[PDB]
Amino acid sequence: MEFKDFPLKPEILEALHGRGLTTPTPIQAAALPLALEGKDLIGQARTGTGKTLAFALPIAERLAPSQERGRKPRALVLTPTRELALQVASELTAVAPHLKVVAVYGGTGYGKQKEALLRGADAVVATPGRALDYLRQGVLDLSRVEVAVLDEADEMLSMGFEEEVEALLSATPPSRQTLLFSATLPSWAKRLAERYMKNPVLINVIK
Amino acid sequence: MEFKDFPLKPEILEALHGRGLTTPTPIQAAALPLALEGKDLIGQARTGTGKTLAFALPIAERLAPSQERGRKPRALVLTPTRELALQVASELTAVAPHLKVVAVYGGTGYGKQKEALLRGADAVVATPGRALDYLRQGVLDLSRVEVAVLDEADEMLSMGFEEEVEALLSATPPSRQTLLFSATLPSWAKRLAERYMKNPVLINVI
Ligand SMILES: Nc1ncnc2c1ncn2[C@@H]1O[C@H](COP(=O)(O)O)[C@@H](O)[C@H]1O
Ligand SMILES: Nc1ncnc2c1ncn2[C@@H]1O[C@H](COP(=O)(O)O)[C@@H](O)[C@H]1O
Ligand SMILES: [Ca+2]
Ligand SMILES: [Ca+2]
Ligand SMILES: [Ca+2]
Ligand SMILES: [Ca+2]
Ligand SMILES: [Ca+2]
Repeated sequence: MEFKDFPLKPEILEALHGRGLTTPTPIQAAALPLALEGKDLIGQARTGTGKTLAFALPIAERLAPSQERGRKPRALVLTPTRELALQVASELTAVAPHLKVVAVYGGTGYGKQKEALLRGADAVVATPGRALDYLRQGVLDLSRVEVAVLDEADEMLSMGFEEEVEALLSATPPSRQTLLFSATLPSWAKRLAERYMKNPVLINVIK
Repeated sequence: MEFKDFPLKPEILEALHGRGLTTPTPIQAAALPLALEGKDLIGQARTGTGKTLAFALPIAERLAPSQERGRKPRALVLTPTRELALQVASELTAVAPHLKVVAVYGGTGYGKQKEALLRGADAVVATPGRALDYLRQGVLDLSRVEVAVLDEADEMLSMGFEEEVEALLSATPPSRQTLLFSATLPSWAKRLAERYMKNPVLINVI
């Protein structure tokens, strides 16, 4: 099946086509039918298998646009590094053109990021230390999050962000949809499924 | 998503609708895009999940009819018991009435089944012991199999069919699509996935 065969808004498909993307990768073709229906899932696949779109397209499809100034984000994506936060934000901006995506990460001051969050955001893509910093400061508001994504959960474990991640997830509404992506599925990932997800289906691309 | 969103022929859709079926179950929803494109999958699931239509629909869609006398089967489904073979064959006929489906199982005479295989078959749903007997005899020729399904692999393991199942898969062409259903993915199932499947996607709903 091609992207056009999936229940995706015309504007999203147009963006996909423009970016040279027509046919889902295996993780995408298996995950989208469930993720687009609002279901929780765990995606286990080598990096470069197309994991980002498997959660970006659900975020894009689920969220309607909003022009309301200072609005709080309706999606949160956590990633272990600044490099990945920038990459994921780029991709999500590109397939959710109707959404404002704000990236937050270390290696710079607070001022520009706070200014962005104050203006309003529909999705935030963040490293967990910086996100928790802003949560504590009152500038990142997670009370309206409808979709939470943990991207590379095993790297977030290996960089030591367990408490930050759990703290962030705990500040989101339990009504949310949660997607967890992790190449390996260590003990921590399993704890997260139990404690933060709703009967998620596991999709694992082997080889 | 609805069944009509998937690349299924209108007669198939009409039949599902006739039975009140419009909305795929989780395992069907996740499996069908890949299964209908000929890709290998492992479904971690038991009865109650809708796993049967997850492999029956791709068979029904893939295989055109043929009236060729003596023709060899193009789909093989292995199951642990007579009971399940009868159930699966029934469901395969329900969605693919254009295909000759032959159930092969123990606890009965050879004659009927051997006759049917010699006359020609499009799909065979078999228990592994009797299937291997027919393979040995040349009665069951697997050289044209396009889809191989291992239904309830844990039960096949628990009954002692590991050797028969491996040998039957070893006799099909590696170009085939293989779909494996195993509730617990024991070590044997992992062995099968490595030896007999190609980059399988695992879908666990239980
Ligand atoms: N459906 C697709 N077709 C072709 N390339 C894709 C598709 N989805 C993702 N990619 C690319 O796969 C690469 C790795 O993706 P990821 O696993 O998200 O890092 C990137 O170059 C993506 O643009
Ligand atoms: N999409 C569906 N909607 C409703 N019932 C279904 C669907 N798929 C399978 N079933 C039924 O679910 C029961 C268990 O299926 P199975 O898990 O294949 O043994 C059987 O009665 C099926 O016919
Ligand atoms: Ca950080
Ligand atoms: Ca920490
Ligand atoms: Ca369509
Ligand atoms: Ca037998
Ligand atoms: Ca044996």
